[PDB]
Amino acid sequence: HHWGYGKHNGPEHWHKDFPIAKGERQSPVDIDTHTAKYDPSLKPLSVSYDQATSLRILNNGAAFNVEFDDSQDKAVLKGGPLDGTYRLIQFHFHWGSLDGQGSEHTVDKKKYAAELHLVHWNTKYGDFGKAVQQPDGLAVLGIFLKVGSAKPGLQKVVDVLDSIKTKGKSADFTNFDPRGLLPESLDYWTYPGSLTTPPLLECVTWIVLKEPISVSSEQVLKFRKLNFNGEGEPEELMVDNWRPAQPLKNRQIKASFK
Ligand SMILES: [Hg+2]
Ligand SMILES: [Zn+2]
Repeated sequence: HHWGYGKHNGPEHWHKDFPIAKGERQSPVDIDTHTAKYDPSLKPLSVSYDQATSLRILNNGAAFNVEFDDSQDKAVLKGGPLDGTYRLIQFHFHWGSLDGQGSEHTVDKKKYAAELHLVHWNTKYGDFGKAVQQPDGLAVLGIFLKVGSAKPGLQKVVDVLDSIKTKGKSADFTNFDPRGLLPESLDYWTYPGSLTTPPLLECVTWIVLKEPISVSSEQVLKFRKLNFNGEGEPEELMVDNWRPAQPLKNRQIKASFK
């Protein structure tokens, strides 16, 4: 009886196995744009993904992850509210059963159809495992998805989902360029938070982009065909794999723009 997104093992139940769920810096949160503080000292984000090397795509029962080779500084994030270099290890999405919900973070209570999370770890800690033991060990770049025009750069991902329909399945996924998933502007909001799935560790510096990317109804529909279940068990569609907004507590959201 492990964690999930169902009525008996959903987000409201996570605190029993992961007490940190009721912690001081949990994510996601609602971004109140009028209370966010413009910080002139925040430097522009530096995204260097030209040398990225994707390796595999897999269904882990909660979402699907596209993993990258992080043995060298091939795809890194620098600048912004960050000190040092952060290496990209994987990206995944959270989505809903309908176009009106799916994102984890909200903007003035508005929910988007999905949210993309590019996960990076601080290279000064040597590896991901060590990074998750530090308060500044991870940096997650969050991008909202709205339904409208199709995103060409996302198609290669949607076309392989059929091969990893059930939990545990994985497939080679090389030469995928994540630059095709980025919006025009890099304006962002940032705040200290946590991973949005167990273990819910509080080691994340969140960088949420203000500009969402558009994807087509057909593309998001393919996400909804995945299964939470594995093997040959009762089919349970992988939808609404998002966590509700958490208390901001003693935290301030900063904006790179005004
Ligand atoms: Hg941590
Ligand atoms: Zn996530």
